[PDB]
Amino acid sequence: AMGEAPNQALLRILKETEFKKIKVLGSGAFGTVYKGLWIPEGEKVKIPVAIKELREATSPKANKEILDEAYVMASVDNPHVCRLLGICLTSTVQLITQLMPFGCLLDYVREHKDNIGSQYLLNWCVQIAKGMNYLEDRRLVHRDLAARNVLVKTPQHVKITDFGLAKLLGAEEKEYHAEGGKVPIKWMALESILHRIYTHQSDVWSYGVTVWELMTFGSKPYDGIPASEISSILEKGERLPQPPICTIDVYMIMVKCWMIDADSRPKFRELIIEFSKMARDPQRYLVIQGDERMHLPSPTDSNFYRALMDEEDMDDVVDADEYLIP
Ligand SMILES: C[C@@H](Nc1ncnc2ccc(-c3cnc(Cl)c(NS(C)(=O)=O)c3)cc12)c1ccccc1
Ligand SMILES: [Cl-]
Repeated sequence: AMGEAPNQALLRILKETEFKKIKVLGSGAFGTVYKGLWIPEGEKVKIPVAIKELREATSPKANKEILDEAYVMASVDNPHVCRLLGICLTSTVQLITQLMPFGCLLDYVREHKDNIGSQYLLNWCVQIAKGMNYLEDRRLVHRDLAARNVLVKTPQHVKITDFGLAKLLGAEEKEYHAEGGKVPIKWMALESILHRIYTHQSDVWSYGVTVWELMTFGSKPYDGIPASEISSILEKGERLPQPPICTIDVYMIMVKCWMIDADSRPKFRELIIEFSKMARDPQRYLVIQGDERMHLPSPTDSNFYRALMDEEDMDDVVDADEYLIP
């Protein structure tokens, strides 16, 4: 190739009849997300899936956007990023992915804030940095990293999702340059707000905000502040406050993610190293009341699988990460 390398990802087209036990997880204006089982024909496996569709097929912009999302999700393969299993070409286009049964990490940290210890928080920071370093290696800028877009496979294992705003940087390209559209201002780097510049280092800013969401057990960044004021606040040099549990070691890493010079911010590879060091002595880096005694569900637990799956299905249930095709 003269430009970037050829994208040889396989897009699997999935028959509607391979999907069973469809139940709504959530809805909005644009569309609906369901849980279900995918039973590829004659394989003897049942795969828990999330299924996303648009409500209607009457917005060229929306149809193009969901197929752009499918293109990005089909093109990724890393343990800390969610991959597309395939698409179903019903009246609506439907995107199919591995079910993450504990939901998004934002709601998880809110719902379980009294049972989340320092080891879980630092390990999640490592895992998100690994996922984002992989996306950087693939020249993807995510543009919507937030705790709402990190999903929980198990309490021990999280993955980045929601590639609806993601963009591929060309071979020698350094910055994406957008125009218009809905934007999550409270996670954006200042250069993204001012000048629509997006880079891996603008995702590092959003990672800093994501870590702040986790460390405050899912607090809203800049709560009560209107979106239109955020650029002015940031230009004055204001930033999100130090979370109560954070040592200066942890908070300084967040503050470095929010520096004006994007190239002075940490790289994702460095964030992996620093959070990994801290995860080896987590109580030196986060101060949580009662931390020593805390525990969360593990795949070893009796009703771990039974909580999700019906017992009628469980003999042939396979997690999609173990369902591998050539
Ligand atoms: C975007 C992404 N979403 C998922 N991918 C995988 N597993 C999911 C599992 C659950 C959920 C989930 C969805 N809505 C709500 Cl309201 C909740 N509730 S909670 C627990 O409070 O967060 C969980 C989403 C999932 C996807 C990409 C492509 C296709 C299909 C879904
Ligand atoms: Cl919220």
